[PDB]
Amino acid sequence: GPKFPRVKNWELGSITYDTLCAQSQQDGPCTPRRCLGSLVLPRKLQTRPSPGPPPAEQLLSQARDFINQYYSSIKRSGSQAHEERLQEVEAEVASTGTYHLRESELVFGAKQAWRNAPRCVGRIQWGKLQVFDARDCSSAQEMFTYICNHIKYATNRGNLRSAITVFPQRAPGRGDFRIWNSQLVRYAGYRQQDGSVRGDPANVEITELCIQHGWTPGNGRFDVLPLLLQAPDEAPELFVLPPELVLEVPLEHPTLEWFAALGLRWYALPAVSNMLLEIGGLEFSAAPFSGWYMSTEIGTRNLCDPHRYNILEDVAVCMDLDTRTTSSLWKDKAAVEINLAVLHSFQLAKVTIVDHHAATVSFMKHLDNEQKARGGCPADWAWIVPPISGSLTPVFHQEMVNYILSPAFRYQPDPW
Amino acid sequence: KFPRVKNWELGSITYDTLCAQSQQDGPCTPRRCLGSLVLPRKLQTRPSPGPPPAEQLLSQARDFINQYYSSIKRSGSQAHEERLQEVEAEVASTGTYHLRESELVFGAKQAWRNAPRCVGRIQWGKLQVFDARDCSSAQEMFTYICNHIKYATNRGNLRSAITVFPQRAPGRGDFRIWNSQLVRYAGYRQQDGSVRGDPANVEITELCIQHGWTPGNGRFDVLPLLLQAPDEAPELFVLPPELVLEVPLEHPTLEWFAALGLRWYALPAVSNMLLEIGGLEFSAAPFSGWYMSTEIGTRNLCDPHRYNILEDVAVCMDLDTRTTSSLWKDKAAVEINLAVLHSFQLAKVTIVDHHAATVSFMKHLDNEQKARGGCPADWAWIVPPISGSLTPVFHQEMVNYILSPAFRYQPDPW
Ligand code: HEM
Ligand code: HEM
Ligand SMILES: CN(C)C(=N)NCCC[C@H](N)C(=O)O
Ligand SMILES: CN(C)C(=N)NCCC[C@H](N)C(=O)O
Ligand SMILES: [Zn+2]
Repeated sequence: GPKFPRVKNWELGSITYDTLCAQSQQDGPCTPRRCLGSLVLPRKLQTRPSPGPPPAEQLLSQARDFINQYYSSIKRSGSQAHEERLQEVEAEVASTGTYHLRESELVFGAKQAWRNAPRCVGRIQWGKLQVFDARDCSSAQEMFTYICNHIKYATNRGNLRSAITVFPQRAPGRGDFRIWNSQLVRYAGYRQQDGSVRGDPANVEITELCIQHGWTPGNGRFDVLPLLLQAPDEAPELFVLPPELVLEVPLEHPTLEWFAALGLRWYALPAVSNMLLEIGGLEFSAAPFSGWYMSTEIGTRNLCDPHRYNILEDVAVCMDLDTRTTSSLWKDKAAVEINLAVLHSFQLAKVTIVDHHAATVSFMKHLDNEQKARGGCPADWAWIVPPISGSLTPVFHQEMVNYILSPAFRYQPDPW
Repeated sequence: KFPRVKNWELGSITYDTLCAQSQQDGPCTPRRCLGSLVLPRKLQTRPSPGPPPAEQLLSQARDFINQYYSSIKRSGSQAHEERLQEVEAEVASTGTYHLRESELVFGAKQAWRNAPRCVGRIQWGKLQVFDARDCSSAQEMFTYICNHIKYATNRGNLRSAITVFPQRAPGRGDFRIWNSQLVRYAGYRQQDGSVRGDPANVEITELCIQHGWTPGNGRFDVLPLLLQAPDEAPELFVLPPELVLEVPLEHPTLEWFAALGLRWYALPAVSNMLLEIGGLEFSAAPFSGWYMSTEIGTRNLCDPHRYNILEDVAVCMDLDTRTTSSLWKDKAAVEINLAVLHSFQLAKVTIVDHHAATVSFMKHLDNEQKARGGCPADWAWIVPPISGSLTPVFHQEMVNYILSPAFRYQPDPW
């Protein structure tokens, strides 16, 4: 039939064709010889640092393309405003080598970048995003206020609201605005004498960076790390977040009275801060965004992963399961109760969270919406399916096509 | 060129150089990845309008022969050079050639080894290859199939085996087993759009009745075989009940579980895939080993479009089916997978849980890293349907490609 990828849902037997991928202008890791689609960081979703400004011709084509998407989103394609804005963009690039976005253009691109994110299962909310323009920001101290305002608005005392704060874009012949941290709120990871790690092993390097930068450490599993904010050409400055600004949730179990005694907990606000936001060829090296958590990110990955908190065995012992044999499914049983504890704790603390069932069910609805809207939806299957109960969720049985659309959230090298 | 692969749990890194030997193409391109698709019309070995080009068959054959003589270390000897001569001579004159029993045995083991969607590949060298190329009727196929079943089953101590029927010929129809597996349960489409039995087997159950089978009305009725000899109508053959070992499901602690009447067969034997060795294609080559517990407890019994028992079990467990946040599905699922493992263990029938299986797969990836420089794996198929991150494969980046010999998908004969 049609010349586009055929996609099937094995649960419903329904078929769809992805015409949207034809719009992709950025290559992926795969080739007809082999699939590199399971790699987290292939050198195809990562934007290396441009020490030199992008070739004026390449920037122009990305700019022209973005503007067209903008005017198209407002239904004025081919209009005088459209042709004038295009003229104004190449004019800017002509004399300055770069250009700047209008306010409403930034809002559009940021929402599109999220909408374009293949690894996000929460894209059904893509239209509801608070874009805080912080392109005026000129100091590391100002970055702190902006971030503090972001956390305040986004947190909204448990009734979380999606938001992003965009700092000045990459300017040739000038340093980047970078947030050294991976997320705004992160737990410290202390490298012990015996080699082990107290806290979160994932955050070991940054913790050692904060220390080297004057931070006076603690010695707990759940210590919130300070921010390491960097303004153009200046070394990073350290800023400590006010405790009242960081909402956390103490984990307890609905029935297992002893779970509370484990002293486990997690922060309520997930805010990625190390990713690059690329819009029309313009790069925004510092542009933290946040929304809310899906229960499995905390209860399964953060808490149960071998290279993270690794609490599966401890909880199994407390549940008195045969941890000596795999066929007892002690890992499956503890993980279930751990995920249930996260849900219960967040629901009790009136903080926003969504479980993996509801989450994926809403993504399917997002998929139908997008099929009608753009004729497809770029999705990364491995990241869309939850880390537990995979086939129990509707997305498992949904084939998916993955490709890179712009605007987009890309990975970038560490500033150090 | 060579993909850098990484294990996020151990921080280890490896470079896959085995993918360079891939000659067959997948569905992916630089524009978009199609790796999550079960069967693109591409890889599929569909029928043809004549004899393959001799240039290609010859090169696919020479490569395979080179592979075989390399396996037995005689790479270069006279036996190698003469086997190549024999193949060149036969392809040139007949437009085809035939394999020796030893080579076929090597090929079948190398097909399994090359299977990207197989998690049990650590058992790859342990395979009983029954040569059935001297078969000329559906009736003979049946006898061969029963022999395979009785061997593989082995009173519960399952053994991996494969029966290879006559290859495909440019001048005639194919030898085919219409069923997707030798043992399957019937799916009868009831009046109200409903489905009694296994829904995934509705079409094949219908075909059996079209060809004169007297059906039942149980949720677990074993289907008869539809074996097809070249250019002939398929024939119906009912498997002897004593040959088909089935396991009644019960829970170690939940007494009411047994009362649900659930049960599952012991032998998982795929009969609809095509085995390709050195350019030759074997359209009927059923293979079997043993189940990984998730295949039955999660997929077969819990998939929405299968037996879909999730809710019923939850109700029996008296769980909160009102909200998704009570994780009732996850809870019911775990007990079902537990009942399966307990049942196959109680019945002295070979089974492997996903934790055990995936750990052995990690070991296998390692053996293969030193052996061939890599290992084709389909991450989506390797990672179990439940508790994915709880297993080591989840944290392992994988490279997927097509190596030959290979098990490929093929059209339905009807
Ligand atoms: C509103 C609720 C949202 C939910 C529940 C949600 C959920 C998720 C989940 C489960 C992941 C997987 C992360 C992992 O496994 O490590 C993810 C990834 C992602 N989300 Fe969303 N998301 C939401 C909001 C947002 C917002 C507001 C943005 C951007 C404006 C966004 C951008 C992304 C991106 C780019 C990724 C990919 C991260 C990566 O490549 O590592 N998400 N999201
Ligand atoms: C030793 C016991 C074995 C175990 C535990 C095992 C397990 C598995 C599992 C779990 C799958 C995925 C099935 C699915 O999701 O539907 C699979 C697929 C596969 N296995 Fe293995 N396997 C074993 C033996 C074999 C043998 C003996 C062969 C062939 C000689 C083989 C060839 C394959 C092939 C070709 C597939 C792909 C099937 C498809 O595409 O539908 N396996 N195996
Ligand atoms: C609102 N966003 C972006 C998210 N829900 N998740 C982003 C990654 C969070 C990470 N898995 C974590 O658990 O920290
Ligand atoms: C011995 N082989 C290859 C297997 N273990 N499985 C093949 C597929 C069986 C199917 N998932 C089923 O549930 O019947
Ligand atoms: Zn791919």
